[PDB]
Amino acid sequence: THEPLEVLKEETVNRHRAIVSVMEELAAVDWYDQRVDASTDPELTAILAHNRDEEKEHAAMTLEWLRRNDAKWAEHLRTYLFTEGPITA
Amino acid sequence: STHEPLEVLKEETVNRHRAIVSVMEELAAVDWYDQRVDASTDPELTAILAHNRDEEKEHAAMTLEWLRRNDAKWAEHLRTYLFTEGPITAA
Amino acid sequence: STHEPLEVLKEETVNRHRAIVSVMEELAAVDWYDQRVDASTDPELTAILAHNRDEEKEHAAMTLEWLRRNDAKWAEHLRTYLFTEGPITAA
Amino acid sequence: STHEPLEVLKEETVNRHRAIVSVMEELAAVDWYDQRVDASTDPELTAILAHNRDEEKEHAAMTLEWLRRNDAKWAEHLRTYLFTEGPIT
Amino acid sequence: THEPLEVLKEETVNRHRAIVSVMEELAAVDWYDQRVDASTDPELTAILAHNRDEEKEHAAMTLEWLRRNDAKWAEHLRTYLFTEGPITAA
Amino acid sequence: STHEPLEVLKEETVNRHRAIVSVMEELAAVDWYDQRVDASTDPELTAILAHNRDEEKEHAAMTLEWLRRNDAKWAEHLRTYLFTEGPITAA
Amino acid sequence: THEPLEVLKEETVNRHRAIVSVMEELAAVDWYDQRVDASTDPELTAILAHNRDEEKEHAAMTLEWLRRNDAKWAEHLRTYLFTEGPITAA
Amino acid sequence: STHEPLEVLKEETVNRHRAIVSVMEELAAVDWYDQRVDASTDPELTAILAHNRDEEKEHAAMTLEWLRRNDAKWAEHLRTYLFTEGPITAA
Amino acid sequence: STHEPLEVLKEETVNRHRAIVSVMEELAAVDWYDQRVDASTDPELTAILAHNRDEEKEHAAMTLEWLRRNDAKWAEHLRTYLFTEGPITAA
Amino acid sequence: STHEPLEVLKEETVNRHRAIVSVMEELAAVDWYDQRVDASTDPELTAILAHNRDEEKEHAAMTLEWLRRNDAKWAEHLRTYLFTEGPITAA
Ligand SMILES: [Ca+2]
Ligand SMILES: [Ca+2]
Ligand SMILES: [Ca+2]
Ligand SMILES: [Ca+2]
Ligand SMILES: [Ca+2]
Ligand SMILES: [Ca+2]
Ligand SMILES: [Ca+2]
Ligand SMILES: [Ca+2]
Ligand SMILES: [Fe+3]
Ligand SMILES: [Fe+3]
Ligand SMILES: [Fe+3]
Ligand SMILES: [Fe+3]
Ligand SMILES: [Fe+3]
Ligand SMILES: [Fe+3]
Ligand SMILES: [Fe+3]
Ligand SMILES: [Fe+3]
Ligand SMILES: [Fe+3]
Ligand SMILES: [Fe+3]
Repeated sequence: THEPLEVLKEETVNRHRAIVSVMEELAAVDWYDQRVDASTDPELTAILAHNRDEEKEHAAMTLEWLRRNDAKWAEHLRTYLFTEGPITA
Repeated sequence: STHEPLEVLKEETVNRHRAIVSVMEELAAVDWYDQRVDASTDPELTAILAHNRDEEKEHAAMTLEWLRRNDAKWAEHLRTYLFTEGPITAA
Repeated sequence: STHEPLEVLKEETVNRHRAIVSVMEELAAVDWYDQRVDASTDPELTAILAHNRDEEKEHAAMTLEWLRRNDAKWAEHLRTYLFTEGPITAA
Repeated sequence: STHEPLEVLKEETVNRHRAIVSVMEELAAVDWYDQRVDASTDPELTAILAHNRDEEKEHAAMTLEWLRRNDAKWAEHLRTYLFTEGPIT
Repeated sequence: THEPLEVLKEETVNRHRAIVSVMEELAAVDWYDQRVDASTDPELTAILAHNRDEEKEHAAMTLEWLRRNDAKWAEHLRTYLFTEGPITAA
Repeated sequence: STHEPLEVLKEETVNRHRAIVSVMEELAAVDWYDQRVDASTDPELTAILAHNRDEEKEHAAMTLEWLRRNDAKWAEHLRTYLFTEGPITAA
Repeated sequence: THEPLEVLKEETVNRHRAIVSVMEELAAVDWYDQRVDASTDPELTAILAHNRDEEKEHAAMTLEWLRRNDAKWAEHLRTYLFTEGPITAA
Repeated sequence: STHEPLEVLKEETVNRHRAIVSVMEELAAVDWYDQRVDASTDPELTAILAHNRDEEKEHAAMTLEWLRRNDAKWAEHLRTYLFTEGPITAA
Repeated sequence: STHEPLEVLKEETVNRHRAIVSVMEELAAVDWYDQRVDASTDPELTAILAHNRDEEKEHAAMTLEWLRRNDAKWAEHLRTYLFTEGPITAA
Repeated sequence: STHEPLEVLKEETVNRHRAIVSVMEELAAVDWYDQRVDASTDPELTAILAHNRDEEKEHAAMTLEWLRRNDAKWAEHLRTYLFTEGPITAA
């Protein structure tokens, strides 16, 4: 954390634990997908791709927790997720 | 900024990389601002930090929707868990 | 996140620190997004990256104004150079 | 120091990158010096640190003006908030 | 990679991809377990613990690949895994 | 070195942390040495690097066995996949 | 700092503050000088070059403070600064 | 991993670089393992950490001997100080 | 280790870069050693740390003299402030 | 800068940490300088870099001797391999 825990509210520190978890999951997805493209061993590629897609599940579960515990995550995710049409509108 | 040479990476893999790292940086900004909002002792600064914080969540949501539309398993797993009720680990 | 122990830092110094590091992070995001806007090969992603990029500039601007209002030398030097004509080094 | 290959970046984008990172480093120096000014217990050193600190703000202001002149959205947003009177938000 | 790809054999580079994956999985196991102890929200704690134990599975699968593709991983893992008695005397 | 305050971590969690970061450092050394073994143009150095490399694998295996004996889920997952035949993802 | 502040003398910590400041000035000098060579905008280049040279003044001022507050900085700086001929021979 | 482009470095410089960074990594492992031995509260883990630690010292010593044999000033300065008597500075 | 591509950097700029980063590394070593001299509880180690510390200052001074001889503004500003009397800001 | 809380580390472990990290920094300086010696195109600078380089080796040898005198396993393993003539991986 960037600020002393003494001044952070309990909810802020739990959301921090969730946010940094999603960040690490996102990094694993990207790392694994790049290694899937570059790997020259098909058995390794199958393991990497399997783990990659489970990191996406890990991230989705934690993002749902954030949505349920943060009004503005809920509002903004409701606005854009599972839509059609230009996203910037 | 990629882990493997760009010559061996598919074009779509690199575009998802650009989106993924963007979402990561937005999430980092949400966390950073929320912590600074708790710690700040200047009300005018707090209002700015909180304003920015919640717009970073919008940036993250937009980029995540692009990722969802361009990656089948992001779409599948987000569909399983987002906007649900009851235990998340049971959905 | 501070380089000196908080016990010896004035409250206002820590608040300006919170503002300065926020501007720094916004500036990094602007640069990161602008480079991805040039390199992106998906137009839908590019529009999102460009939208976010320009809102980071607004976040930086709001926090910069707070700094101007809370630091006399930020005020002096920003007054000298921002919104001028002619060579910048000669203002 | 760029995140994308120079081959795909427009020339103006790389110059704005040079300006942006310069402002970031100036901002970092302002923050570092101001903290050391508070903590220093030697008046002669403190005077030097404060002198350097305030010149870093001038370095940042000049480079920011270049950005304002070379990026329409920097100009737009800086004009909205800089040198204003009421609540910033 | 720490050396130019031009001087690395393909199998060395594939083992690198596997090794670094295991490293990242281990780091995730450690991070999640600490967050499980520290979390004060029961729903978050259940997610963190679920993710933690699946990272161990990711690591195990990747370790088996290393065992099958590296004679000294095979030898040393065979010597120590699933043993009884002092680990430093096997 | 811990991500959470030691005050809230169970002793076993901290000891597993010590073992896990040790295995990570062994793995990094294995990878670093193997690449330097491939790139080195001095056979006497190569022989030292290769010797050290294979001993790091032993240090990792010893520490993993400690993890296996002190963590039921390490024991379960390692039992499932190590020393198998056939597709690794299906075991 | 690398050691706990309770065991560090006051003068050591002030010298630390000056030393780290010189290091950051030197880094800015190097960064700006490389951007001056690479920049393709003359108006930007003039700003970068102006800032670059003032960093040198910030480092020089702080180094003088070190010289006045550290006997060995004073000795070694006097031996080599403003000399002629092979620097390693002084 | 080098600070200068490989095209301007002599072969002998890059091999010494490989050895030096190896020794640095071994030294770091000795230090980490030694601190963990002091802090560990599981005797079985402590025996493993202490075993690995002491083998890292052997890895460093082997690689350092290679440097001594491939660099005239390493040989000169190590001969001056290692295994001496009396104040180290005055030797 | 440069921030701009070497093809657009002049030879002299790169040589100045080599000198500047060397001075930076010397300064860091001076600081690191001086803190360890204060904190060490072993007198013979303290004597080695202090010996090394003072030679790093000599290394920095030599390299800084090279910079002075190869950069007009280093020569100007070091001339103005080094070996002066009175308020350092007033010189 | 320790990896474990100072409250649980023995005094001798902390002093060995101070020496170990010192050698690591000396080694890194040797490597950095040696690469700059090869890449430098200014003979006056190259002479300084080479002079400094070789003194860093002396700094490393002095601190390494302290380690030898204050750690039984460093002494044992250094004695086995330093100042030998036969193949290193054969004791
Ligand atoms: Ca492929
Ligand atoms: Ca295979
Ligand atoms: Ca004030
Ligand atoms: Ca004060
Ligand atoms: Ca001035
Ligand atoms: Ca010990
Ligand atoms: Ca000497
Ligand atoms: Ca002999
Ligand atoms: Fe995961
Ligand atoms: Fe944003
Ligand atoms: Fe922002
Ligand atoms: Fe500056
Ligand atoms: Fe995983
Ligand atoms: Fe090891
Ligand atoms: Fe400066
Ligand atoms: Fe080792
Ligand atoms: Fe030195
Ligand atoms: Fe040194």
